[PDB]
Amino acid sequence: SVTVYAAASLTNAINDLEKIYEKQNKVEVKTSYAGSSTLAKQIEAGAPADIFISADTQWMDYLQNKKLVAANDRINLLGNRLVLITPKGQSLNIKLDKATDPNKVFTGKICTGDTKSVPVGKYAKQAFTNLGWWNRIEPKLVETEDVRVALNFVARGECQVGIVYATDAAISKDVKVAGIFPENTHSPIIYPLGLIKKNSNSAKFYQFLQSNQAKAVFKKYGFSMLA
Ligand code: MOO
Repeated sequence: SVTVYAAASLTNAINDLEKIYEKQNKVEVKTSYAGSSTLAKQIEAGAPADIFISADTQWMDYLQNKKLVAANDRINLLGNRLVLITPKGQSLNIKLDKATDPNKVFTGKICTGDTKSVPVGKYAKQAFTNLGWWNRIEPKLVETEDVRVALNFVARGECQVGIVYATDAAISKDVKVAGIFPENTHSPIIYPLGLIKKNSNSAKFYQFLQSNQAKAVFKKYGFSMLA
């Protein structure tokens, strides 16, 4: 058996790859999805994850500083982009530029991950700060513990705007993209892949996630493959 803990934005891609791997090997693949913060803290407390995939560098560094992953047992696997979303049927087009006034374009709540801890929220806070929007954005926030909880709040029309990854917008027919954050507003969205337990089965799955077969699945869902 191999246990994989993965950022919630990876739910669909990793589910697809788990089914492929189980058809190709006599191995059971157990998956757990949540915010990268929650998952890293659980591993620190002893959760038996063999493999961890974070939605940012920071939560993998968090484990490395605790000696739970070695520098040579992690690789930058995927990239993403940050987007604004709206419920389908309440479409908007908003330019993520300092010239835009967030008090004019955001007239309800803004749903995203917790800006202190969840990767999507940390990237969002970087962008708001870069744009000079933070003190006008913060009073509007509804914060969740992973990006998919935020996606669902917007999909159900419970929040007028959300901030999710491009791949999250693509997976939900119930939300539309209202704007794409320029890359220079935040740190690059990078997913490090980490081998936490070093054994035969875990090493094989860690290599499989880097394989040509896995590339096709990640690209299908809209992730970029990192060089
Ligand atoms: O760790 Mo996430 O994929 O930003 O919820």
